[PDB]
Amino acid sequence: PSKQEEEETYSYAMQLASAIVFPAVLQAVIELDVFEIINKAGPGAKLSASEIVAQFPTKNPEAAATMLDRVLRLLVSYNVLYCSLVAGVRLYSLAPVSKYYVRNQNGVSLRPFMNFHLDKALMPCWFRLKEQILEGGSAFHKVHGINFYDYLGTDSRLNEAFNIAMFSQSSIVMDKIIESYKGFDHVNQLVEVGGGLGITLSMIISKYPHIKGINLELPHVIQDAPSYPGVKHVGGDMFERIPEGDTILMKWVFIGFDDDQCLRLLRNCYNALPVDGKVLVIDTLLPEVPENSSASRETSNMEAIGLTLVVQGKLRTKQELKALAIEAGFKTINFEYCACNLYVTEFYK
Amino acid sequence: PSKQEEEETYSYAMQLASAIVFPAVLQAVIELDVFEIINKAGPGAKLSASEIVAQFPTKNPEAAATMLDRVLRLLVSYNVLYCSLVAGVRLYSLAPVSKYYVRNQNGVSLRPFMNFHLDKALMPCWFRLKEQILEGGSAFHKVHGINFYDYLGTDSRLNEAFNIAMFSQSSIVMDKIIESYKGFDHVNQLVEVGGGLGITLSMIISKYPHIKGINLELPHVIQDAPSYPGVKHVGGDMFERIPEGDTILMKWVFIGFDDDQCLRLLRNCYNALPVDGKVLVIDTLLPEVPENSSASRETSNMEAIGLTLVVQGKLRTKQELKALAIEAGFKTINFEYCACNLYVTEFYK
Ligand SMILES: C[S@@+](CC[C@H](N)C(=O)[O-])C[C@H]1O[C@@H](n2cnc3c(N)ncnc32)[C@H](O)[C@@H]1O
Ligand SMILES: C[S@@+](CC[C@H](N)C(=O)[O-])C[C@H]1O[C@@H](n2cnc3c(N)ncnc32)[C@H](O)[C@@H]1O
Ligand SMILES: COc1cc2c(cc1O)[C@H](Cc1ccc(O)cc1)NCC2
Ligand SMILES: COc1cc2c(cc1O)[C@H](Cc1ccc(O)cc1)NCC2
Repeated sequence: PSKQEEEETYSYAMQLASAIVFPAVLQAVIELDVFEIINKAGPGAKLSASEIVAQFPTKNPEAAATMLDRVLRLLVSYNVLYCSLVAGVRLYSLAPVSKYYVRNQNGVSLRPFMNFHLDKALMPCWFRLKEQILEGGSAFHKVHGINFYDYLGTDSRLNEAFNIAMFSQSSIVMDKIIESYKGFDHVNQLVEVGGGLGITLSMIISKYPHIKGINLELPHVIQDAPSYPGVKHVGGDMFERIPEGDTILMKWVFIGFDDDQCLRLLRNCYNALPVDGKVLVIDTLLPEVPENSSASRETSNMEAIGLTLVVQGKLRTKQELKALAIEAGFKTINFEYCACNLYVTEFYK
Repeated sequence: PSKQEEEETYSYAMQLASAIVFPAVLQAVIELDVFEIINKAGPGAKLSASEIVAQFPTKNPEAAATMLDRVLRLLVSYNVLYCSLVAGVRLYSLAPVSKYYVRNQNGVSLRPFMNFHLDKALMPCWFRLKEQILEGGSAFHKVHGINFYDYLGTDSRLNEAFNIAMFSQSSIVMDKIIESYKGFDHVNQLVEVGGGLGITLSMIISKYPHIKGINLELPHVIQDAPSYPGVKHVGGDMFERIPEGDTILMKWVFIGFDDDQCLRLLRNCYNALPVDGKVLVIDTLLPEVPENSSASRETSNMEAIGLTLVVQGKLRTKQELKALAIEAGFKTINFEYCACNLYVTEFYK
């Protein structure tokens, strides 16, 4: 239908045939510090490819500038950069989505998050999904012979790379969640299970300094975590024991586990909480239907990552989460959307 | 910047951090024959993930259908498939773009074209663009110590993969080009340089049976080329000599060469043509501005594949092609948009 629409469909089909190049181009530009260079130049700066290349460690800036101008035009057509023309020369500025890959005040961005999925330890795993669907099991396990968190405890390089990737995504999002979710008035001893390096707790204690915090984590994660104020790092296993407190918190944890792991975990929360304790679960809820939206696209990608790394896991619906709580001991359950495609799921005991 | 805009920007930024999973997923689904399976069922058919897995060699259809429903939800988010909910069951149908990856009457689709970009010899090349922007040169040459087309004369597996990739793409578009471009009246002897396996000449000769056709091409390409009536496969080199004809044809050839190579090539064309000869160059022109369109994303994807495989090449504007015509001796130049993001540039002698 329609010649305009039929041409758009042909081009999208061609776009899909070579969509492997977009991650490769995005990573190369980002890791050439191009977004840092445009950003440092000042608020709303517009820099030519020749200007940007002046700051590269290159012995042939002529070739680099002609090469770079091609991939910067690519990022413009994918809405990552803006373009302005001054005498037939193209001047590029940061578009909204690029600011998530510019280092902020502390030097944090989504860069180590994107670079984790492009790691040499993970790249061959994405492309064994056909074998995984047909033969069951896990792509990550097919490639490495050990499951995901188990493998991390054997490779410090990838453990560290994963940890910075979680750390970076957490810092970027918790500022918007903390501003959305006003539910720490009745928190005094917060316990975060599978909290990574510790930044989620630290940022809650920074806005709510009455809170003391415990970070329950596997020991290979907490090995050299920073010594945040009011944060105690505890090395154990949330399927064995959870330290005692009045509130338990879980971000990007519940989605990694099957129903039987999830119930053993919520019963350990129940036993660690007091008669009025509560559990907080920060996660995306499973959408009832996929759709053509970047939220839906973000969610599906996460689903695909989960399939590849921890097949056991799943994104769950409201009804799936409520029933898991009730069987574990909890009485009340609430769902509060807290921005960034994320909910806070409250299991009141 | 509304809160909806700020939310869409975050979700896009998250989509970009994991954009490597989309090629992996589109490939795994295409190679499980899912687009064939839904297509067999009839125009507009909506199948459940369990119906689809009925035709897999899986040995565990239940795990297969769980896993497959996650990746099919992904393709619905990226507008490759449709999803309809019936009695709480998700039924998937083919969206217009997926039709390009369903084998047609002759068994051709963009499947081997996409699969070429995911080849084990091309994959390490895409993710070296930072190293090649800094040091100049070709990522392909850096990975495979020979330039692109010369390596093809050394790797019979990759030669076939590539030749089929070009065969598939030209079959798709050549029907629409011929339908839009009536500039083949008058032509008697058509010489096509870099014609590949020859399906594009064959197709022209099928609607214009009067035309005789020469397919000047590298020996390792025409070695096992098909035999089309009215098409003579000539092993050679367009930079040494182009056989005489009243019309010369180039598709996806010119963009692979720097300005000096194009002048030598156009000189050879000028000397092979009669007083009223003409050269036809089928190629995407360089757009003056990148835009947010699948057209411009397709164009940019190609510019980046160019950087990775043959750095010296370039897409060119009308003024740049005009200047190369004049320098080579041609009298008139014309530009006619055909279809499929392609132009015919006519060099008139
Ligand atoms: C994907 S991460 C989430 C990290 C952090 N919550 C965030 O959102 O950035 C899941 C974390 O849970 C931790 N984890 C997994 N199993 C665990 C267990 N049995 N006991 C303690 N921690 C565990 C992992 O080490 C990992 O860092
Ligand atoms: C990308 S392809 C285009 C194939 C075909 N025109 C199409 O569009 O499907 C470029 C072709 O030009 C051929 N080629 C490259 N250099 C050549 C030369 N010096 N003489 C003849 N053919 C050449 C290559 O073998 C390759 O098949
Ligand atoms: C979006 O990027 C990641 C997100 C997460 C992880 C890894 C990533 O690369 C790991 C494994 C996992 C991923 C997805 C899923 O559905 C379940 C578990 N844990 C939690 C979320
Ligand atoms: C879209 O996919 C391909 C298109 C083409 C080729 C390889 C691909 O993978 C080869 C190398 C090349 C690619 C791009 C470019 O700008 C110049 C040369 N020749 C012509 C067109």
